[PDB]
Parts: sequence; structure tokens; C-alpha cells
Amino acid sequence: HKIKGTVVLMPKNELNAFLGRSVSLQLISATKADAHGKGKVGKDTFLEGINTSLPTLGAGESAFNIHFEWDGSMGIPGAFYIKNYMQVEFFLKSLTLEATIRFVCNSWVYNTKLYKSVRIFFANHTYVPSETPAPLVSYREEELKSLRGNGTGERKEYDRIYDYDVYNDLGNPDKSEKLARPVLGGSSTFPYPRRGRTGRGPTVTDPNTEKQGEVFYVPRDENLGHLKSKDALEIGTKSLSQIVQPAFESAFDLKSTPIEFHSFQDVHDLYEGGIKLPRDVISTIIPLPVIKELYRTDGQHILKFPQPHVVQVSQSAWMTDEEFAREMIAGVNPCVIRGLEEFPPKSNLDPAIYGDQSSKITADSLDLDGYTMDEALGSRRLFMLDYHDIFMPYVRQINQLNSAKTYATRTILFLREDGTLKPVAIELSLPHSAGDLSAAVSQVVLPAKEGVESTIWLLAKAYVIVNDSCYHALMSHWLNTHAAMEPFVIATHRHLSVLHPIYKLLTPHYRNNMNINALARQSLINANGIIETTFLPSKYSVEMSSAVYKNWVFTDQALPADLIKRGVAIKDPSTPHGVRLLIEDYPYAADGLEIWAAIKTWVQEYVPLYYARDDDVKNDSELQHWWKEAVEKGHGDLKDKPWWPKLQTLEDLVEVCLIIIWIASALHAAVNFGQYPYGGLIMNRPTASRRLLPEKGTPEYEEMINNHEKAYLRTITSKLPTLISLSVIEILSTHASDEVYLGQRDNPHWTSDSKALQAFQKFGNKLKEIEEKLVRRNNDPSLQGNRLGPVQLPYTLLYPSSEEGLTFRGIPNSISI
Ligand SMILES: [Fe+3]
Repeated sequence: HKIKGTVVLMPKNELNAFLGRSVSLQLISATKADAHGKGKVGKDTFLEGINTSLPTLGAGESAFNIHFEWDGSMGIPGAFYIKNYMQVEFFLKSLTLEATIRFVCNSWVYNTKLYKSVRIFFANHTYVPSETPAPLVSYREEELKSLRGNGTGERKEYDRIYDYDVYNDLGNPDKSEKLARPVLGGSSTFPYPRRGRTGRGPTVTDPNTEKQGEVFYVPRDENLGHLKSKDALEIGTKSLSQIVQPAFESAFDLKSTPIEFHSFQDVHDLYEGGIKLPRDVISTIIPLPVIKELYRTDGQHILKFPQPHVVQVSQSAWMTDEEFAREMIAGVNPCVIRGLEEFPPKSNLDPAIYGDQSSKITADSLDLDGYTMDEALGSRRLFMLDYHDIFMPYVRQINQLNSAKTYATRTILFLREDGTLKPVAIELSLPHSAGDLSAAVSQVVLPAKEGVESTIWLLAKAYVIVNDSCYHALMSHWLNTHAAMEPFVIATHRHLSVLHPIYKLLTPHYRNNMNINALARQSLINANGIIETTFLPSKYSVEMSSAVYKNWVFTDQALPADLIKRGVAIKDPSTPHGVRLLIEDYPYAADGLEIWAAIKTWVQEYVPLYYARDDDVKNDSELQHWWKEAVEKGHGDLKDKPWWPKLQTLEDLVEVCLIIIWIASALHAAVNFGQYPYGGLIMNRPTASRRLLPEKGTPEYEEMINNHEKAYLRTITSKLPTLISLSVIEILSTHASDEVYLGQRDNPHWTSDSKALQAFQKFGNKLKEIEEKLVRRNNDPSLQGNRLGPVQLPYTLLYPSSEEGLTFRGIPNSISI
């Protein structure tokens, strides 16, 4: 009596050597236990041969036949051990036992000698702890214990140990004191989400900073391999910082290309005829995977970037006040604008430190289309993009840097009767303290279409967008998605068994997150990394995100809560989503509520399948340990806050899962995939400002009058950092062809529970339904103003589906790039 089995695997390089005694499997009983209650284990069974039957098997996968000596007396198998005797590791896809038991593995199996304990895999059945078959209970807990490790040791490539550590690996003090950075996390001064522990040990000069490493470890299965090298987008950041950036820098050091852009056409040239660079620079770029997909080239001297979506219909539309305001609700960073319910706007900052903080904007100077200020306030037509209190504490130190000058800005917006937003004033604030050496002062700038006044207003918009791009990159994007999510990924693997229903519900939403984050700590947010060298704050960039994290609230990440907290919607039970938008045609929010509702329905239908009552949640030992750790360790610097859900009810479980899935999928997609589409034209999304407004009677002032484009270009991001920044956002705005989107799973057998599978199928049908609805919105002529704007760019960032590439649409399951 033998059990026919089929093993599917993928050789490292993407067959006969797997035969003989190279690979052994041992079935484990889920019903028959030894003298210790542990499922009985069969004999070592090696692969018998290659199965070349079923056409249903692609992706460089190969199937192997195998038969197990398993009598009905050994009970029913529910798990199995596997040992790889070969030198090289292989990727185990699955095991299928006929007469059907399925095992979804998708895990790298290294040589048996590298493992402390034998790799164990479970059948695709789902069990809360109290439902674990008795013979698998100890195996279940031992595997979790193996995943947690002991909190010590330098992690190796094949390790599968999940643990936490602070952000003490960004500075490079051993190379230079100038690259020393404060540790983020673990202090009241610098609170911060934790990240995955790597354990490389301390630097030589600072026992609190982790030494450098050529490879930043992530548990093995978190490091996603790809069939196509072009899909390994995450490695592009490393290549860009380590290889391409130096190549670009040499071209400028050698004066082979003008150091600065001299006109707007010089910028447009980048995606038209291209930029000519030294042959050796082109040759350095053209052969790199991922990087070579970023530019078209003649193979000799030309690099051509792709035409950004924002200029595809009108190359000048970005300069309109209409587009400036529209992007606050349908642009790359559509989630910062707030309702303004009083006037003038107020500040909570200390005047003793920054000087009188009262606003200089006068109500009578504003054009509110005939409305009085009281009418605008009462009708909820006044809004603002407020970076005054956020930036003021950092303005002095930023402006002390050689090539950086910024203002803490505030923009007032009026919601017109036609439903579009219009900018009516920009306040450019600077701190003032007795003894300041600078004579520059704060000022208010009003809209202007002609003369030098129009140039000053255009520059004021640039200062505002430099604040916005910095806040978007560091807070809306990095902190709120990438960084805030990692602690939950770690806790999930450490406390929820692969058999756990919540593990199955949440893990698809973590795909590639730890991997891109580790590569980010190494090349994106590190000392002298991409962000520090391309954005305004320089060496103060990441710590600014720590200051902002002091105010991060998990429950305020829920879309309705966010909209209400920002004063852009009010609670209204008579509405489908329970909230009424104050800007009715707010694309991000309107489309977002649809996706939010679909995820909610899915979570509300899934949870009840495994938890009947609130008591079943309080009594799930794994679930309680998971949440307790996620909060007290993962986001431990905020463990003293009262807003954390308790997770003692079905309601709380649904809430926590819904928010986690929202952040990982739709929120990240909405703030991530519009980076190159909107920011690919540096004038539309400047990452830095290098000078304050000029004083009358100076050559700089005369320049605003005689050469406004040059005045603008000298103020924003320089040409070299612009080339580096455009390259990184082009990578980050690209969808890998092997992405798994919302409504999809990487395997149709993730669970054997038909009820869960049916619920998931309904969720995907609902997303398709939603996409048709969003298409109708974009085609509705009455919504053209905010959904398309003068740039005529349909808001498709929350469309659920997408083909590969730089598409400006599609919601992946996770923070995958
Ligand atoms: Fe991202």
C-alpha cells in the first residue's frame, strides 16, 4: 500500500540530478501519534523520477513522481519533512498526494547540513490553535519557535528567523563622522517602527550603530526570486545608488554635459530627443538588469526617459493653478489636504522659539469667487495644504545647508461652486529668533498671471510642492506604508502558524515588503543614499519621519477615520460608506471608499468562518501573542498610546485586519504608482529648493523678470539629482509582470476550505465590478475637472487591475516596490 505523490520544484537557475538519493521526504500523520502525541513519521522516500505528463506546469517548474510506504494504519498525512542532500538549494513549490491532499510550500530548501532542524511543511488545511489536530500541535508550536530564533546571531542567507531591531543601520560612522546618523526607534527623542533584525554586529566607532554589509538579510522566503530579471525591480535601487549614480556624477565632474538646466525645454528634452552622455557612461548603464529598462538608447551616447503621463496631452498644464490644486486630491500625494474651519489658520508652535506664529494672510485679500470668508467657512468650502507646523521645526537646520533653502508653507484652497479647488494664497514662513544672521522674512504670495508677480507666484507653488514632495516621499509613502507595515509582517511570521486563518488572510499582503525595505535601508534611506542626495532635507530626511511618527495613529489609517480627521468628510450614517465627502469629486477618496468597502466585506465574511464569537478571539493564544507583540515590540515606542485596539472581539479583529490590508494594498498603490506619472517632469514635482525668494534690487530679482524659467530652475532640484531622482521614481512606479494584485493569490489552493475560497472569489468579482464603476467615473464629463484636469490624465491609480509596466493603475496586494 503506497501513496502516489507529485513534487513540483524549481531548480535555482530558474533534472536527473534530483533523483537517486538527492532528495528525501517523510510524511507526517495528522491522526496517528507516537507515545508522545506527536504525529508518526514515515520512512525517508526519495524522488523516483521526472513526471512529464500534465501540460499544466510552467514557470520553469518540474514535476517528480514519488510513492510513500503509508498504510491506512499510519492515519492521514497532514505534514511532511524534507531533506535536500544536494549542494545547491532548490525552490519547493508543492507536494500533491493522490487519494487529494495538497501542500503549498513555495519555499527554498537548502542543503540539509545548514539547517538546525528538518524543514517541515503542512497540508493546506486551516486551523485556529484550538482546532489543530492533536498529533500536529507540538509540531505547530516548534515551527513557530524555530521562526522566532533567540534574538542573537548574525543572520545568514538561508535563515528563516524573524525578529525586530531599530533603525541603527543607516549611518556609516566608520567611514566618516559626517555619515553618523541618530538611531531611529527605541527612544522618546526618536520613536520609530521596528524593522527586521539582521544582526551584523556593531561598527568599530559606535556600539549603537550596526556595521555595513554587502547584503542586508531578510528571512529567505521574503527574498523573492523572479523568472525574469527585469522583474527584480527592488534590486534597481541598489544598482542606481552604487553604479549608475557615480557614472552620472563623472559626466558632470568632467563637464561633458551642462551642469544646470537653462530652460524648461532642456527638461522636456529628456523624454524627447534625450540627453547625450559620455560613451563610457552609457556603456555602464545599458547592460544592467532593470536599469536598462529605464531609458531608450542608441547604444552610444543617448539616454531617453519615457514621456511622463502628466505631459502626454499638454506639456504646460502642470503650471496651471487648476492642476496645482487638483493634484492635492488626485495626484501622487492626495491625502494631506485638510478642511479649514477658522480664519486665519493657527499654529501650535512655540512663538518663544520661532517668533510670532500668527498668519499674515488677510481674508480681504482672497478671491473666493464672491463668497465672504464667513460664508466660505460655514459652507465648508475652505481647505488648506498645511506644512507650517510640520516644517517649521526643521527650517533653520535645513537652510543652514549649503544648497538647500526652504519655507514652512501653507496653501489656502477654495472649493468653487463648480466643484474644483482653486488656490487663493500661499504663506511662505521662516522662523525668526533674536540674533538671526539672515535678513530673509516670511511672506504671503497671491495668485498672478502676468508680470514678475506671476513668476513669484509660480515660485511660491514650487516651495509648496518641495514641502509636499518631501512629506510624500518620507511620510505618506515611506513611513505610512513601507515602515509602518514591517512590524506586522514580522509578528505574523513569529506568532501565527502557516496553518492559521489570519496568517492566510494577511500574508499575501506582505509580499516583497521586507525585501524592498531591506534594500531601502541599504541604498534609499541610508546616509548619503538616494533620498538624502535628492531631497531637500539631506541628512535630516529620515529623522524628520521619526518626528512625524510621534503623531502616527494606527486607527487613523482607516480611510473613513483619515477623511474625518482631516476635515474633508463628516460621519453620515445615511450614506453607503458612512461618511459624506466635503469635496464630492475627491478622486482618491471616492475611489478609495469603494476599495475600502470591498476589503471590509471580504474581511467580514472571512473572519466568521473561523471565529463564531468574541470569546473565540480572546482565546486564540497565537492571535493574542501576535497582536501583543506587534504593538509592544513592533510599534513599541507607541505602546503607551490609548488608541490601540484590544483584539478581544470579532469587531476588533476585523478592524485590525481591514486596516492592515488597506495600508498594504490600496493606500500604498495610491501614493506609489503616480510617482513618475506626475513627478517625471521635475518642474511639476520638485524634490528640493536651493534658494529663498530674491530681494528687490538684486540680479536674482531681475532674473525673475527677464528669464523666469531660469529663475525657476535655479530654485528647484539641480539637473544631476534630477536625473537620479527620475530614475528611481521610474523604477518605483513600475509593476513587475509577476505581481499579485488585490483579488488574486499566488496559488488557487492556499486553503482547502471551500467556504473561504468562495468568499475570496466574490471579493475578486466585486473588485472587477468596482473597476467598471471607476471607468464610468473617468468617462463622466461632469467629473472631468478633478478626475482628469487640464493635464487630461484620467485618475486610474485605484483601478484594481493592471498589466505590467509604468501604467498609472493597479492595486498590488502588498507594499512590493
Ligand atoms: Fe513603495
